[PDB]
Amino acid sequence: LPPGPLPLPGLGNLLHVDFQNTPYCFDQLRRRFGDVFSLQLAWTPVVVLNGLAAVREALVTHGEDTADRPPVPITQILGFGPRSQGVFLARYGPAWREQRRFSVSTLRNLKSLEQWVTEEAACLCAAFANHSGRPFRPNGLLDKAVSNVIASLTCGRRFEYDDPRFLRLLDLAQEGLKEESGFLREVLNAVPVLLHIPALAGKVLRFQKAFLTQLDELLTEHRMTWDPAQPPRDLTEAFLAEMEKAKGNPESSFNDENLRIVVADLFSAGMVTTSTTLAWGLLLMILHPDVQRRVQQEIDDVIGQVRRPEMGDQAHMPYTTAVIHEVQRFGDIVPLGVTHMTSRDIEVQGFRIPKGTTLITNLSSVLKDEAVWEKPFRFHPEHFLDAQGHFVKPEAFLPFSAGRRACLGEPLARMELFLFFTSLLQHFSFSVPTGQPRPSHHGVFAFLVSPSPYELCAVPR
Ligand code: HEM
Ligand SMILES: CSc1ccc2c(c1)N(CC[C@H]1CCCCN1C)c1ccccc1S2
Ligand code: NA
Repeated sequence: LPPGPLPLPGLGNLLHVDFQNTPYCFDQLRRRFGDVFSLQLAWTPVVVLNGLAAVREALVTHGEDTADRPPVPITQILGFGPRSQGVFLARYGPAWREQRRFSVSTLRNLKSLEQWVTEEAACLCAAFANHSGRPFRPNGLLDKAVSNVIASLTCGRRFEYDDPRFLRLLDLAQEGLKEESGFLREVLNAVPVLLHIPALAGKVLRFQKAFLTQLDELLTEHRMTWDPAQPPRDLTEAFLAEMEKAKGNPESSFNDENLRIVVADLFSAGMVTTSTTLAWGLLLMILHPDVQRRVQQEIDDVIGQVRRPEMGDQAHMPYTTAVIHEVQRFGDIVPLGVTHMTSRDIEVQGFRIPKGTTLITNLSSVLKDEAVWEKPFRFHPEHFLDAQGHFVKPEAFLPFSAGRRACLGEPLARMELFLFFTSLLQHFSFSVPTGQPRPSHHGVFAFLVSPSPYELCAVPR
């Protein structure tokens, strides 16, 4: 029932959409066909969901029937199997629930973690300071800091900012991540041209393949040293202990094939999502020093200029919390979220969506819904503050989406964000370089929006 552009025969309408700037075209279609609209990519049926109401209805109200994930043809090059699907793209079932339940459970046992982020935050602060006067791109440093946190939890160790193996991981990660979006990936899935045609099959997802084999290196290295008599200190070990405990049946999702994919899912996700947000954070603090100052004093009032920040401070810091949430909302890191699929027929905003329809939850249309925020497209921290200035998180705040598939990294993310953000502003003040012009608000698109290239200088307080 949703209204869609007519699909030209053969390729469908995958021409009509620009996959190197997707969020734009989905907005340009939302203005003719309205809030809910549907497009055909070749055989595949799709129904883009825009605005809070339409999203919440599918993911929460009809959540039990939209938790599944649509199949990806091009995954074959990675070598995915029903046996090993990881978490991120695994189909709604026991294999997914096992790894999902294992993931969040294992992170919790691994206060202790709280201290570890601040430790890493130091090494970051230092790296920052070591360029006191000169302008520099903080994107790369943040990437390293955040990556060491998720590395600890999963690989048991942290890496030096100079380590070649480490920097190669980071690079492949960001490049692999771009691969997720584009023209070639979408059209490959649709038609069997990918198969038995090495020329394209090789080029697409290439970096991710290079990324995984650099992970397998780290894993086999890590596996070789795993001593069973020692309780797990990292997820890899914890997983290995499960592979031992569950050697009984080959049906279990705990296997060598899954280990690399699961660890990849968590390791990669922690690496870029938080780090990009922190890049947006610093940016919005140099283009809005007025907001930067207010936070900076609040820090001094509660935390102080001398002791490292602790999660227990967030409670007593309404502005810093509202800014961060605003940074995420405005940042709009993951515009179209992650593709969903209907397990059965459902109804959204009147229209009726048939089973097997790929769903695209446009979180941007929610994070910036006109009927919710007072100043949607402007950086307005007061979107999370009431009359007496107490923090309040609105429903429409869904940077982590919602439903059974909602981000299982939110707790970690929340922890990482607040601790890194405050630790930075506490010991530093960030301004645009004197000579340099105003850096753009707008963000480049590579599946996830990132702050357009910019520089800043960091000076102690
Ligand atoms: C600012 C930080 C982050 C943002 C904005 C974010 C956002 C998202 C979004 C939009 C989804 C899709 C939800 C859906 O399918 O409806 C998702 C899923 C997921 N995220 Fe994140 N995430 C962040 C951090 C993390 C971290 C730190 C981890 C792991 C350490 C992580 C791991 C995952 C996993 C495994 C899934 C898939 C879960 C499933 O499919 O059941 N994320 N996240
Ligand atoms: C919120 S959607 C999101 C957010 C951050 C990342 C990614 C997706 N992925 C996908 C995970 C991928 C990892 C390999 C095994 C199969 N799985 C699905 C990614 C892909 C490639 C490089 C970096 C990353 S980090
Ligand atoms: Na993929």
